[PDB]
Amino acid sequence: DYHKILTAGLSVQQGIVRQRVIPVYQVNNLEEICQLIIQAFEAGVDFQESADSFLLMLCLHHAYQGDYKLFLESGAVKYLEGHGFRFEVKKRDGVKRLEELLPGKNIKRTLAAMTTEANAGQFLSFASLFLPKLVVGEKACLEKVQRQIQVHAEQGLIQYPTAWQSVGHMMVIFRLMRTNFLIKFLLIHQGMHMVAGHDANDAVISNSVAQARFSGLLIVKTVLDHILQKTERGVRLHPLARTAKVKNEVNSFKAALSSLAKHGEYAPFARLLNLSGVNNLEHGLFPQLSAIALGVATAHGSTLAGVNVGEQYQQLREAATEAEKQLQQYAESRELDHLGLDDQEKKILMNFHQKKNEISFQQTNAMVTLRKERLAKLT
Amino acid sequence: DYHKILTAGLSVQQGIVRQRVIPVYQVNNLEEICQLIIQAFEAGVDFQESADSFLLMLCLHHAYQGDYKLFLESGAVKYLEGHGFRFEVKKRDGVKRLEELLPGKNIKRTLAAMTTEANAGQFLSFASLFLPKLVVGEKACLEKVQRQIQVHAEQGLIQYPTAWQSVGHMMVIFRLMRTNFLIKFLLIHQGMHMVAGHDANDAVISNSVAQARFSGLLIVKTVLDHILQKTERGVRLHPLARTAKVKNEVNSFKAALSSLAKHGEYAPFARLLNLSGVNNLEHGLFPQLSAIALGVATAHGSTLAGVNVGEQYQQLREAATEAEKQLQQYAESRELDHLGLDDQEKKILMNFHQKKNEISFQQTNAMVTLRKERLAKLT
RNA sequence: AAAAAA
RNA sequence: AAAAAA
RNA sequence: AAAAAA
Repeated sequence: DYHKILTAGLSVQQGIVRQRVIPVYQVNNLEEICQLIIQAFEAGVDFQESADSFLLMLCLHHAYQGDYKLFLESGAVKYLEGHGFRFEVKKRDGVKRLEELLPGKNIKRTLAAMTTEANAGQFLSFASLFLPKLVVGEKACLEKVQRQIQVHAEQGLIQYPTAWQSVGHMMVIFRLMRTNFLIKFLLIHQGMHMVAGHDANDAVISNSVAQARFSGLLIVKTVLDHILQKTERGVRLHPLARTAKVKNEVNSFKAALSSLAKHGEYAPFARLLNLSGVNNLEHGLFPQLSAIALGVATAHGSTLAGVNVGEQYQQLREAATEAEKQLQQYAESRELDHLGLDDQEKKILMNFHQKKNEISFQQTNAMVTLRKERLAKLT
Repeated sequence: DYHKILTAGLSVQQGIVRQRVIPVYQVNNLEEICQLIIQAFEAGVDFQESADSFLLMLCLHHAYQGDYKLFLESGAVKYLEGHGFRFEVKKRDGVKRLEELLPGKNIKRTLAAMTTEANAGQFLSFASLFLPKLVVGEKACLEKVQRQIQVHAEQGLIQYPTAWQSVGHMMVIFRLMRTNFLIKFLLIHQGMHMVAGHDANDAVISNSVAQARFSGLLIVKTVLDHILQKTERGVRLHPLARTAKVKNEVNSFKAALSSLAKHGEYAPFARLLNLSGVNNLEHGLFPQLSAIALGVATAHGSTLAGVNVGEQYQQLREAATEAEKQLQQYAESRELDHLGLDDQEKKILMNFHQKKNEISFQQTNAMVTLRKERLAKLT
């Protein structure tokens, strides 16, 4: 077989090619340490390589109330150990300053050159607000965070310190979330696994994690929801994508999904967690499938019209959207003649469909207009 | 299978990813402690993380009269332990002040800086009045509480202290109910499990819990009562939702229900208890199904017309409501011709249906008018 | 999350 | 060796 | 990477 070469570098056996040792500090005054960590973050301290330990202590305190034995027996740890993480407990008790935990001289002087209004749960749940759209850029991410804060306030669920709502603070949090794997992983793991018993902060994390599913992986939804159509007999390929020119992108896409599947329950977060195989799902690798799948999906989702694509894709996208709207009006019209609708009943449904389509069309246009206005504002 | 990725993060094995240790204080003067707790709540004291212990003592006193052995063998405890709760008994007897139970310096000073008219049963039953509409916002919740108090007074069932009817007090209670899982859980558990022997306070809790079923989960009633129609042969899909455009939302909805089902008897309270999987039932995930299911349901329930939806949904909702009213008039008219109604009997039923529909139409309009007036008042 | 429920 | 790929 | 989601 001569085509196997094309997939040779896509699928490898799991093993460990890296080692990452994280100090786990075991102190009696865990709450005091957590308060110092929050203050250091409010002050804009970059803990660099030591950040994993400080973020871990906030997580350990929040999730296990200092129970280090359970923390290190958790599913999160067992998962991480299989990827080269090593957790070592260091009993550096009696600590009054974070500079006494640090093994990086720049961190030590930043901390040397130093009461807050928050606990670890609030710090972590605030950080989790950045998971949806984390991978869409800092502008989009910050707007999403602001929108969620306003909702949580309206819910009466949680109120964050006003200092944290400043841009300068949110950018510190954004950078920690973009560069620190462990904090993203732990927030996702807890949000996706707690069953009952959530505190206000856990409700926030759980909701934020749910909103991050497939964030940055729209191609996995537009292709699987509209191009590859699963039915009782198998998977049908949508007519606008049955062209030989794009069928190869469809099969290449299936190969990419086959590699993402190795991550199980974390696969929906592959773009946030930079999981292996996510690079096989880039839009540039599937230029016809990307424009077509989004274009047909846009004919159904009136809000999907707000999604931007590059210039290469915009014209094909519109061609696919218009073709899908026409294909569906035909399909809706013929489906009624296979139903036991007599005449009078059928006519009611016809008027419903016409109204439904007009309402959607108007909604779609409104979103297109906003997309253009947003680009004009960025320009 | 390539569509399995879409559900990968929705269903996980139950296990414990958190530990929450709750001190259970064992004192001889349990009634005196309960009175101190009520006074602290009347004073607006925020017990933060210790709130679980104080709320637990009020519950333990009310439900078991101080029998700690039975309390800790209860179904409520066995359930909670499976989610990481740990209950430890601390024999801190001889206590005169709550500051002597507390392990949080802000709580200690608030209590340091300090006779009431109520018992634990009243405190707990008052708090339970906030369960219906707890998740609809503080305005709606407070109005519901006021309406229930007036009813209970008319019933001659229970009279609450006038101080508790102030807004400032009700907001303390609202915040405890919004953020403390354990109190919501315990009120629901008792309300849903007592069979006979209810005191005035238990009658109030039981009624308040019954009214909280599916509070915040209207989508689970409008879809299951009107879109997915169970009959002897299986489940039929309502004509206004047989469009391919929404059939995917219907199947996605079934997947969400499949995850809520893991909670058994507590599933109807998933929005109040923030139970895992409830985030798969959000209206934004099912925009056509949400507007249509509510719209058709509104054609049957004249009071359902008072429910607000966002602007995205309002036009589709009305289109579905009008289509359903027309579909039903046709259905009612034809059904009579399949019944042994001769002529004279059939005509009586026809006039009945016409009157019934006119009465409902007028009632629906009245509710629509109120919905608009309420929005105008909020504006 | 948004309506009714002695 | 020659192009595209958040 | 780009939209919506109490």
